[PDB]
Order: sequence, then C-alpha cells, then structure tokens
Amino acid sequence: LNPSARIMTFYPTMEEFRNFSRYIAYIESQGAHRAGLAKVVPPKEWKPRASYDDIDDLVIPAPIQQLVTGQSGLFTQYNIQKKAMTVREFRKIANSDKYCTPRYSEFEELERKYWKNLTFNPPIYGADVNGTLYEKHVDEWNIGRLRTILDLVEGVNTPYLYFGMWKTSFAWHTEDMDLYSINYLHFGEPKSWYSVPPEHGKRLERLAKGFFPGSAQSCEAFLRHKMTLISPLMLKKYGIPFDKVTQEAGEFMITFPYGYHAGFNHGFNCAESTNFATRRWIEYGKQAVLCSCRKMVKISMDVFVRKFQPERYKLWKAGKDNTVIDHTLPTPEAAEF
Ligand SMILES: [Cl-]
Ligand SMILES: [Zn+2]
Ligand SMILES: [Zn+2]
Repeated sequence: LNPSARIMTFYPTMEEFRNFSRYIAYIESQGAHRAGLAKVVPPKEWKPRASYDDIDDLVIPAPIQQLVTGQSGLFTQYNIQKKAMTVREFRKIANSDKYCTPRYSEFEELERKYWKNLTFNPPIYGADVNGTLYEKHVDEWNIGRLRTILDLVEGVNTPYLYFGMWKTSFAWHTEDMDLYSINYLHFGEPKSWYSVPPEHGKRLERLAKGFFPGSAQSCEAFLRHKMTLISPLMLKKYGIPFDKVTQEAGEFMITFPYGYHAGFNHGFNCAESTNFATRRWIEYGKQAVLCSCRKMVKISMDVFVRKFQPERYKLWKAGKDNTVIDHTLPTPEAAEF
C-alpha cells in the first residue's frame, strides 16, 4: 500500500464523509499516511458555512510580518508581530499592488517566483487566530469538534484561522507532539504544500542540523520554532524524498504523525486548522522530541498509555519501553478495511 509514499487525493461520498475518524482510518488502510500528507475533496453538496460575507470586522489579534533571510535555497523566517487588524484591512493590503499575487501561466512559474522573491517585500500573515468559520449545525468534519481520542487531554484541541496573502509561508515542521492536523481552505487563492514522508523525516532533520548547527546546539528540536525554509531544489540536491500538492478552496489537507510539511499561500485566502489523534499517534506522542529552549506545547502521555497501552504502562514509566515505530503501518482502527 502506497510504496512510493506519494500524496494521495480522496473523493469521499456523503455517506463515507459523515464519519471523520472512520474515513481517516480508511485513507490509512490505502497507505495515505506514508506521504505524510493527504488531500480530501469533500462531496460537492457539502459546505461548512453559507457565505463568508460577514467577517470584515473579524479581528486578527496578532498579524505577523514575515521577514525571510537567506540564499541558495536555505532561509530563516523572522516574525514581527504587528498590531491587531480586521479581515477588511488585511484583504485591502493582500489585494493591493504592493502585495498582490504576480501574473503567471502555470503553478511552476508562481513556485519559481516564490523561491526567487521570498526575501523581498515581507508579507503579513494573519496567522493563529483563535476561531472557526464553521456554522454550529455542521456535523461533518467540524474542525472545532472532531471528537477524536485527543479530546482526552481536555489548548491545541481548539481551531485556528489563517488569513494569507501572496508569499506568506509556513516553515518546515511536524505538528506539536507529532500529532495529526486537518486544514480546510475556506476561501480564496490556493495554498501550496511540500511534504517529506514520515519514514524520511530523520534525513530532513539531519540535513537541517548540518545547515543550522548553531540552532541545533541551542535546541534539539529547533524545526519546531517554525523558522526554517528549505527549497525543493535543496531537498532534491541532498536526496531528501518529498512531494508537492496545491490545495484549492473547499479542500482539506491531512498531515499525519511525524509528517514534515512547509508551503506558501498564492494570495488572499482563509484556512482553518486543529490537531487530532488516532490510536496510532499515542506511540509517536511518547517518542516525540520536544523544543527545550522555549517555555512550547507539551501533552502528558500518561493518560493515553494507561487507557490504550495498560500492558506497557509500568515498563514505559520505568523507561524499559524500547518500541521502534514503523511509519508504514496503518492505524489499528483501519482493521475493518
Ligand atoms: Cl472575504
Ligand atoms: Zn502544520
Ligand atoms: Zn527550541
């Protein structure tokens, strides 16, 4: 199942789509998790909100100006927190001559423009806005209430909004605690993604440590700072396997445990995201290498070990748990498929 570890796209029917956790387990039986990223195109009839015409006065409390430094495909992104602005103000700046998307034929052209110009004219990313664009009655794939085993913890169970503009980027990273994530592009211009299969994640980390040794000495898990940008050409040069995909409005992206991802926004858009878990994640949770230098998201794995692994509970607390994760294996919940 998926030996190539290539990004898979799924087109569930309304019946298949209704049960989120079951569908995550189905895509895993198909080997989608091997890529570390999957796309899910929901049924045509499904909409999480009737219209996005009432969000002009929605406040983005901490928009960030993204300053990128670097050359030859290696970059460091610095965030400058700007004062609170409304979606109306943000959209005006996003669509202005200074910050709008350049003209292009194919995506390859826009991708070249992104890697050529990411250090110039720093954009503003309306990122990490606490909130949802989902209407209350929406029961299918509601990011605000997915009801996975992650709910056992209960502030990383909560939804976040991302208002993008051309050239805004998310640096190479896996999720906090090496969790899964769900990303829905509500509206606007596309969002392009790069992924490194979980089975090759250590190779990406080794490459990154070699390039930023100062950062590697200060923090073992320095990629969790979400400041490191590495071009696909650099990954190709050093033999890091990866894949790319463009997410369009109305599509979901799923990131899997220990799936490194990066990317950028084509223009003015809005995405919603949260983290979630499956029984498979638990092991990734106990083995996750965390950021040491920052006082960072940490989940106590005790609750999850005493419920789903009670046989290994005593051995793990003693430090005798020598379990080696096989990234190719699907979640136990995929057994029905
Ligand atoms: Cl809008
Ligand atoms: Zn992410
Ligand atoms: Zn750190």
